[PDB]
Amino acid sequence: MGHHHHHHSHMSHTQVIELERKFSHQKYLSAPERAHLAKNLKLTETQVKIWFQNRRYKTKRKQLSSELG
Repeated sequence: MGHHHHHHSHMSHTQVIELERKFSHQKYLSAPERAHLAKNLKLTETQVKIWFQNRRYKTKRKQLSSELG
């Protein structure tokens, strides 16, 4: 068993705006918020979780150095 289909989804520019509208209000999605945003954009919980992971990995975090993925 495992992930039947998995990669970095080539999502649409307007669809990424909706992801950033969700991100702007809350940086972390739980299973309800993630599935809700998924079905609204016809995405999967996986694809949405990969996106919110990457944006928090690409944003300026307080470490030894600025984490810009």
